[PDB]
Amino acid sequence: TLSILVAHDLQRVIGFENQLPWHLPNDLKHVKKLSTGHTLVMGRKTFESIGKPLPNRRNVVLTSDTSFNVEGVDVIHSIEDIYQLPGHVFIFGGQTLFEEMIDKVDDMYITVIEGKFRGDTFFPPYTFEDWEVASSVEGKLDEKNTIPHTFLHLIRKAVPR
Ligand SMILES: NC(=O)c1ccc[n+]([C@@H]2O[C@H](COP(=O)([O-])OP(=O)(O)OC[C@H]3O[C@@H](n4cnc5c(N)ncnc54)[C@H](OP(=O)(O)O)[C@@H]3O)[C@@H](O)[C@H]2O)c1
Ligand SMILES: CCC[C@H]1c2ccccc2C=NN1C(=O)/C=C/c1cc(Cc2cnc(N)nc2N)cc(OC)c1OC
Repeated sequence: TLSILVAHDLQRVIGFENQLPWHLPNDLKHVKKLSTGHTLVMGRKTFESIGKPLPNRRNVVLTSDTSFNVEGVDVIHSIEDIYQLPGHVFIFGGQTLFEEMIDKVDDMYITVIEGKFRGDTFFPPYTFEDWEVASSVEGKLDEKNTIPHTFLHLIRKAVPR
């Protein structure tokens, strides 16, 4: 399976100055739960932002840098390399990867952050006309998680007739 994994706000902002614009621990727990034991594919900037590989799953970084070498990270140099990756693969970001992959993935795990943040990077537009809502679950609010948010699992609709 090839899936997108992303958090975007009401205007599809996903990032600002190479960081997530929001502080929302529950979404990172969501990410952890979904991707543990599987594979993350991310652009070089997204990797450098996180700073190191995330434990207990395969970290794959897409970059044109042939000198790129990071312990615990596997490197690829073209989109076509993604399709050779075994198992469940999650497109992890950032803007560039999402734009390149949104027309190619089976499904998307989207956390909608129900707010409006200042951003400099965005998820591509999409329409629910193309995507079935396999599930929609409101995130729980509390002390450490103060921004309303919704976990969507979207599956690409088949065009029939
Ligand atoms: N909210 C979310 O869910 C979420 C998801 C992840 C990241 N973010 C964010 O997204 C932002 C950054 O996105 P971004 O687009 O600027 O950077 P990015 O997608 O993370 O990575 C950019 C880079 O990946 C490369 N790359 C992409 N396609 C390639 C290809 N076909 N062949 C070879 N290399 C390729 C390049 O590396 P080289 O330049 O080294 O060649 C490139 O400059 C940040 O602000 C960050 O916080 C948010
Ligand atoms: C609960 C522990 C948190 C932790 C972790 C620890 C150990 C093992 C696995 C993981 C799983 N990922 N974890 C992270 O800190 C990742 C954070 C992160 C992520 C994303 C991507 C992302 C963000 N959000 C969404 N929905 N899609 C996404 N694709 C982007 C980031 O910066 C730009 C991140 O850094 C803040």
